[PDB]
Amino acid sequence: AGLRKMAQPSGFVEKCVVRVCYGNTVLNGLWLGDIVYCPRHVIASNTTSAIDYDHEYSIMRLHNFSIISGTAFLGVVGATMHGVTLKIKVSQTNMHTPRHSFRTLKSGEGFNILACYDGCAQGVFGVNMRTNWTIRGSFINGACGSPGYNLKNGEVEFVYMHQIELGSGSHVGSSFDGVMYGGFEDQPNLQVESANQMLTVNVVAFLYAAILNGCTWWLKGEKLFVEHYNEWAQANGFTAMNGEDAFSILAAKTGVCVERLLHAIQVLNNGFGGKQILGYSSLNDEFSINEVVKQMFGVN
Repeated sequence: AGLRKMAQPSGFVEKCVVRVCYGNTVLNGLWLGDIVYCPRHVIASNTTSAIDYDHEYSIMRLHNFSIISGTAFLGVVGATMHGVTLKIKVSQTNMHTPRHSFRTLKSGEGFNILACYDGCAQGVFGVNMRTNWTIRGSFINGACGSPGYNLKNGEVEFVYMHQIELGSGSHVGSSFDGVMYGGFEDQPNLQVESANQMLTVNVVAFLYAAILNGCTWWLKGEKLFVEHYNEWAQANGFTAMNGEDAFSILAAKTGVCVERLLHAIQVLNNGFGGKQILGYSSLNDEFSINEVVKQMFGVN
């Protein structure tokens, strides 16, 4: 068919989403077994000055919690703090808990976001975790606690929980063990990300997706060896190519080796001149190899 941005279905995840309210503050939580995971900033009194969390945890009173799943109240019995999250123990067990694990995402791994507002899923979209540990999502007030996930091996991988928006518009979450991606803080001060780098690996995959489809006009026969691609990349806003081997796509539509795409990349970085490629007007780093092999070969 073609290449289109896509999410994996959200139904195994929607059932896990709850409204966590603490005094004035409202946000989302993720209820697995007898634990509701949520951002620890729910319990801060004033999100306007430096927040002392050890002190904030110390004056927490649990009766201020109200946690709702659908129409049902969950009875809080315990809560502990782990990095930038809160594990709230409740008496109810979520009987819709899917088979699942927790993984920490690496630079350039794709995932899904289920954007939630009053404890209810409102939208879902694929994003990549960027080189500077942020995503370009689309959230407004109350998105916090929204979960990122993957479906793989008949289980649900939890990887992202939404935490903050930076001055830039870029978004940052933490993993379910409480580590913020990129070491960012859950504080209301200005934090500035390292600059974004285009992921070479995905622009490659994308060119191959292009070759697998009918799109070749941009495809010359001149090569550009890896180490000279990297030299150029470290100075034009691209990741180093270091994974040459991850292609058997090199062999499917063979003729095309990795080093002709790394050249195509050089030339194309500076404009498509009104031509297009799979319907895009400039290099695109939003599809990983996995993502490309899934839509071309139904891989999965």
